[PDB]
Amino acid sequence: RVIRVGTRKSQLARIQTDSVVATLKASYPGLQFEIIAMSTTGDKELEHALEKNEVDLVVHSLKDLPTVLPPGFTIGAICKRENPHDAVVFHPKFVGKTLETLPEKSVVGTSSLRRAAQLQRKFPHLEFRSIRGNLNTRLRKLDEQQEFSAIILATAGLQRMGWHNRVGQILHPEECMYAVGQGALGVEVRAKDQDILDLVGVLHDPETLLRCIAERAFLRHLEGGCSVPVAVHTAMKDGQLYLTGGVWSLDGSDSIQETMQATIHVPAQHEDGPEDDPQLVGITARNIPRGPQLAAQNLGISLANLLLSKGAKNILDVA
Ligand SMILES: *Cc1[nH]c(Cc2[nH]cc(CCC(=O)O)c2CC(=O)O)c(CCC(=O)O)c1CC(=O)O
Repeated sequence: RVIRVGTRKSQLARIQTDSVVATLKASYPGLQFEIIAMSTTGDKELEHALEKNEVDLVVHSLKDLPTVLPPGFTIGAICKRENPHDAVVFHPKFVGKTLETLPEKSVVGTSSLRRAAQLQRKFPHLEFRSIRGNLNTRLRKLDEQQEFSAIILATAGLQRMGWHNRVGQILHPEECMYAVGQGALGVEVRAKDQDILDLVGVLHDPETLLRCIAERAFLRHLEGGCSVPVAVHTAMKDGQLYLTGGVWSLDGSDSIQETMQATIHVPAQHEDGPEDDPQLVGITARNIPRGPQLAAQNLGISLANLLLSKGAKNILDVA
C-alpha cells in the first residue's frame, strides 16, 4: 500500500534518497511514498529494517555496496550514472590553481587509498594526508585551518549538495581513475520481494547497469571492496563496452593498468525476464535483457584475470 523508503539520517544520504523517491514518484504518481530516517547508533542497521519489513527500499552509493550482498538482499536498481570523476577543492588562498601549480609540499587531504596512490604517482611534488569527516566537515577543515592546501572529493557528491562551485578541478582518468561504481546510486531491497523488485526496476538505466556490472565483477574477481587501491574507467560507444582497470601499491610505485573491450549493445527495450535467474555481482535486473548483463560480467572477470596474471594479488594483499 505505502512504499516505505529507509534512509540514513546523514545529509548526502538523505539527498540521494530524495532524488530516487522523486524519480519513483514520477513513474508512480498514484502511489504513496514515505521516507523513514533511522539512527544507526542509538543517539547493516538499514538491512535489519528491510528484513523486518519496516522499510521496503534503501538507496545507497553503489561504491559503498560490497560486491556480494548478504542473501535476502539485492540491488534492485542501478540508477543513471551521475558524474563519476574525482574532483579537487582548493584552499581559499589557492583558488584558480591546479594540482600541477600548487607549491611543492602542499598537503592534499584524502582518506581514499585509491586516490592517494594514483595521485602520489602523478604529482610527486605534493603530499597526501588522511582527512576525516563528511563533506561539510572536510570543507570546514580546508577553509578555517592552514593544514591542507586542497582536498579530493567525488564530484557527484558535491553536485548532490549543490556545491558545484567549490569544484576547482575535475580529475581526468589519466590523473585519477574513479572507484568502482562511483557516481551511481544503488537501490537495495529484499531479494524475494517481487512487488518491490518490479517496482524499482523502472530505475535501471541499462548503460549504467552494464558498466557497473563490468566494474563490480572486476572488483569482485580481485577480491576487493570499498577501501582498496583499485580503480576503473568504463564507457559504451559503437556497440563496444570499454573497461579499463588498475591496481596500485599504497605509495603507488608498483602499478598494473590494462584495458579490454567486448561487443555489447546497450539494450533499448524492457523485457519480462525469469524470476529464477541468479543475481549478478549483487544486482537483479529481470526487466533488462540478461545477455548483455552476462557479457559485461565476463568482461570484468577477464580483465581481472589479466591483472592477476601480472601479479595484482601480491600488490593487493600488502594493502
Ligand atoms: C568506497 C568509498 N566510499 C567513500 C565515501 C563515499 N561514498 C560515496 C561518496 C559520494 C560519491 C558517490 O556516491 O559515489 C563518498 C564520498 C566521496 O567519495 O567523495 C570513499 C571515499 C573516502 C574519502 O576519504 O574520500 C570511498 C573510497 C574511494 O572512493 O576510493
